[PDB]
Amino acid sequence: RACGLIIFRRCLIPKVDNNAIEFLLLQASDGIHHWTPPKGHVEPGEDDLETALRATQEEAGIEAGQLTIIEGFKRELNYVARNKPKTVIYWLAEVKDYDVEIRLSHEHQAYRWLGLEEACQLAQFKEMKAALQEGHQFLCSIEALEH
Repeated sequence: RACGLIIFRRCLIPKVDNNAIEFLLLQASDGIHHWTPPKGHVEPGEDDLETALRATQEEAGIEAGQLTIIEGFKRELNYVARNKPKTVIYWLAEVKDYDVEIRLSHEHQAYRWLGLEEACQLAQFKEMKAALQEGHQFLCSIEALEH
């Protein structure tokens, strides 16, 4: 069981920014080099949201002071990969600074910041695509309520 954060940043130059929201995906070092948001396995007695925060620091180098958890969104993914069951729980979090330094561990070899459509295409896997679409939809609905 793993927990992570769908990490996004806002792109606020309307004359040129194609996507007002970009999502962070990390490419795995091993296997077929999947692309996912930051995530990591739970620890005995650790709260699932604290696992997501810790795994984000470990996999992406993003520290808690650099993030803001967006309340109201959570998405649990259950799927089979390589004949093995996987559960991942994601919350949603915004980086404070567009230019936040991404530092990978040995587990990942690259990262991209992408608009929703391209994030979906790179993520490829249907439940991850759904989770990102749903995250984006949630962010738009909040912005409308605040607007």
